[PDB]
Amino acid sequence: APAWTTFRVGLFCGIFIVLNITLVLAAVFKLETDRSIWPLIRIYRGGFLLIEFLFLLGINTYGWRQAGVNHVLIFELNPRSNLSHQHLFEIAGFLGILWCLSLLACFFAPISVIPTYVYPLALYGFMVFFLINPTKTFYYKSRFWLLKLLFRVFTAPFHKVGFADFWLADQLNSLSVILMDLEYMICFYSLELKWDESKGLLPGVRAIVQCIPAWLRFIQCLRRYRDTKRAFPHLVNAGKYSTTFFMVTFAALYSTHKERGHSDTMVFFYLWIVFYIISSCYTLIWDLKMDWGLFDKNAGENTFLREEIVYPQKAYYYCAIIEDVILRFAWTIQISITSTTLLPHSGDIIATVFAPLEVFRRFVWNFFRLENEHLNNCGEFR
Amino acid sequence: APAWTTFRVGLFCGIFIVLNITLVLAAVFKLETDRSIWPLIRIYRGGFLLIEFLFLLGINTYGWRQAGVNHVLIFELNPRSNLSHQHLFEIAGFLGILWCLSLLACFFAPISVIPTYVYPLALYGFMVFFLINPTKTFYYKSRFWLLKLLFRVFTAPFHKVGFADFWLADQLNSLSVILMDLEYMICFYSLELKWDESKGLLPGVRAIVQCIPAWLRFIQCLRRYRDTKRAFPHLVNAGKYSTTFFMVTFAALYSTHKERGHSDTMVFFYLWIVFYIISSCYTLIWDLKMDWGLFDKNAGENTFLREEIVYPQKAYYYCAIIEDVILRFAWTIQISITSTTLLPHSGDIIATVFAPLEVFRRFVWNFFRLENEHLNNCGEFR
Ligand SMILES: CCCCCCCCCCCCCCCCCC(=O)OC[C@H](COP(=O)([O-])OCC[N+](C)(C)C)OC(=O)CCCCCCCCCCCCCCCCC
Ligand SMILES: CCCCCCCCCCCCCCCCCC(=O)OC[C@H](COP(=O)([O-])OCC[N+](C)(C)C)OC(=O)CCCCCCCCCCCCCCCCC
Ligand SMILES: CCCCCCCCCCCCCCCCCC(=O)OC[C@H](COP(=O)([O-])OCC[N+](C)(C)C)OC(=O)CCCCCCCCCCCCCCCCC
Ligand SMILES: CCCCCCCCCCCCCCCCCC(=O)OC[C@H](COP(=O)([O-])OCC[N+](C)(C)C)OC(=O)CCCCCCCCCCCCCCCCC
Repeated sequence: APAWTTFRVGLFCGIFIVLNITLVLAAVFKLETDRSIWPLIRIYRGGFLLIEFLFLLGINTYGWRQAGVNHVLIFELNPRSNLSHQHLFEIAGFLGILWCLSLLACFFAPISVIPTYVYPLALYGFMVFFLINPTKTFYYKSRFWLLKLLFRVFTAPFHKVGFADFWLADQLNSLSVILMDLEYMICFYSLELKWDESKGLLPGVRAIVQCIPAWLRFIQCLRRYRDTKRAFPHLVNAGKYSTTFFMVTFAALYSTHKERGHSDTMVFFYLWIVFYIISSCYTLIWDLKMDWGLFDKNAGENTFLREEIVYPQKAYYYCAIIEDVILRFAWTIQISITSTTLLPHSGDIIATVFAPLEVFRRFVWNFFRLENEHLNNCGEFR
Repeated sequence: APAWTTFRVGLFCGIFIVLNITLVLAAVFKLETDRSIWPLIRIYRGGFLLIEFLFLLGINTYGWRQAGVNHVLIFELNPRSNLSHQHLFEIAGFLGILWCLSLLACFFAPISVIPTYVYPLALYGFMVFFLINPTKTFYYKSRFWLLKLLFRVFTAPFHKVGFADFWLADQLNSLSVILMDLEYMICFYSLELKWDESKGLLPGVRAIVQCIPAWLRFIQCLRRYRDTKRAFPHLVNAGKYSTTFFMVTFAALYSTHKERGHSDTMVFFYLWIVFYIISSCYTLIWDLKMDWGLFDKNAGENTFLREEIVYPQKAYYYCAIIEDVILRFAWTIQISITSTTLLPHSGDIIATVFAPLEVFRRFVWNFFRLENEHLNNCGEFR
């Protein structure tokens, strides 16, 4: 940990703190709130979730290093080349600085003659320009590794599945708001935002892309079964993600039929609720029994846990075992609403509230998934 | 050195940067015409000068440590404690955050219950408390050492003059603007206007208190003469400092006669010129021959600097040689402008601009004074 790295982490943290306080003060005072600020939130939500995700990844790396979780071999990373938690903190802080500057610029855009709607385009553009940059300048090894992993995950079950592929696929599974906001921005720029007015706020296509983080993980499990000849450990989760498929399909059908007004809509409404049950159990039980490795009968002196515990405090587990549940249902509803458009009111706000909560659920999922992989070696990755 | 100290350094630096830009923006887009403004600048100039002095002194300590200068032994400093440059940067950042918060509070007109003028009282108050806290915490050893040095300096004739005493008493010579603003604040809160009002409102002696940083240095080198009976290195230095008394006295007499109209006028002005010349040379040559030990003949391959060089780049020396020359006169300018009326138009602009320039010039002088002390035992401090 170089001293300049810690200085940069602290610098970006302080700048981000003061800029966020300035942002909330400007929103309270300088924001008119009479020009549909919701598209602004729906555009910046992807960046906010990404920055939160990177910061929580830094926390996860610190937790693994302190708790003895040898994630270096698990991720198949080079032992002499790793991105320590301070680097993730620095990247998150820098991206947060850019995000806050963009938001502040958008709030009082008359600061410059450039239109109010050109700030996010730069930010995400800069974001993309930070991800793809051939010059070996800013974490070139890390960005190139991430690009290889992104290509391997996103394409198809054409590559042998290692730990990094599955893990990033799951991270994208818990971060679908990024893809949904990408589609929303594309629709905004294609149908609205005439480009003539300086106001960037203004006075079934989503359903299929909603399943992309799940389609990339269902075919991955199918490929794993094909290459491993083990029906249970892969086909059960294949069905688990098929439950997400069915949930999204029935949400879309229910929304369309409610718009059509047919009585059969009510039937489909029931057809939604039941799936909202099974998914919220299928994604829950499979997560608590064989994903984390808890509720084991051979719990020994412990309760609801396993006999090999490496975290300093046992209560940390139990909160999660509750917290995950409290958030798991909170995830399953979200996946529906953004793909349903059922609620003209109180839908977008609740999705925006729940999205960082689901990112937090995925953050706490890593803490125990990597612990289980370190000890149990679950998943057959060696 | 500790990672958390570096993190705090970065955090405080970032908060100070963001709050400083916020202050600049507020000053541009606030402060309606009827605000006096200049009294606030006069009040907060002392605080800004102290913060800048601490920051530049951290820079100086880093420079000495990297250049091989054993400032630990020169300052008669114990090997224990001995705070590094990061600690000075942290103190400067924290004090700057407090200063920026106070200044922004006075700018932004907070809740109309607690009047604004209490904010400068608190800020400086805290700094006073930050020095006079009896509890063994918050750099207690360093603060106690500074308190003892302040007591020894302000009672200079009755104490043996060590290196630390002279060094601090000479820093006060460049920092006298803080004392000037403190006396101005005393007069303003005690006599000018009334404290029962709100906002900034509508838009001898002093010479004596101004000469105090030069009086405490003129009294030394007389004590050193009494102890050593060496007329050259001390009595000549004493005359160098007495040039300040002569120049300020002539400035005060000139201004008083111009205001009263005793027809002497230019009779003093000519005097006020020549001493303003003589002092501006008497000090200047000293800095280049007695302090830094430059222009040393028979140096060798070095062009008119010295035999032994400890700093990596010689050009810096030459830069300083110019800089001092163009800011040693400037120091004599402001030190006369603040002392009395002189030019009535603006005037405070020149003082407010030159005071940080004087602090910077003293910051430059520190490098080469301590280099000379390290190389050749100057002042017989041993
Ligand atoms: C005072 C208020 C309460 C505390 C602040 C709470 C902030 C929110 C939670 C932050 C968690 C901080 C824990 C980090 C992990 C442990 C670090 C540690 O051990 O410190 C020692 C480490 C040093 O590394 P070390 O642990 O190896 O210690 C050195 C060990 N030896 C001596 C063996 C070498 O210190 C740091 O690196 C400083 C921590 C910096 C991170 C602080 C927060 C950064 C914020 C990022 C920007 C915001 C982006 C947006 C965020 C969105 C989501 C919220
Ligand atoms: C089109 C959508 C594509 C996917 C969605 C966007 C990306 C989502 C996933 C981001 C992954 C972040 C890190 C995951 C892996 C962490 C593993 C780890 O600990 O290693 C640290 C990793 C890699 O470190 P490493 O140590 O593994 O690398 C060393 C490599 N070896 C050992 C081989 C030498 O660090 C990073 O990946 C950080 C750099 C990337 C930071 C993010 C840059 C921007 C990315 C694109 C943003 C998209 C903008 C648009 C979205 C919003 C629109 C509304
Ligand atoms: C790049 C342009 C910046 C312009 C902004 C204005 C600042 C001007 C340049 C500042 C230079 C400061 C660094 C020199 C000293 C440290 C050198 C070094 O190597 O240390 C690195 C140290 C860490 O290294 P270290 O000193 O532990 O030694 C090296 C250790 N290893 C080997 C592990 C690397 O980090 C710092 O201290 C970073 C500098 C922090 C302070 C930077 C200034 C910001 C503003 C200060 C707060 C406000 C003050 C108020 C006054 C305002 C001005 C009038
Ligand atoms: C009347 C007001 C006059 C003007 C204000 C006076 C300010 C004095 C500033 C001098 C500080 C620097 C001293 C030497 C530092 C360099 C030497 C070194 O390397 O050692 C580090 C030194 C000593 O550190 P140390 O770790 O070596 O500790 C000594 C070690 N033993 C005891 C073992 C020998 O550091 C300091 O002295 C720093 C102390 C903190 C800085 C002061 C902060 C508060 C100042 C408030 C002033 C009051 C307000 C003024 C009014 C404003 C207008 C109204």
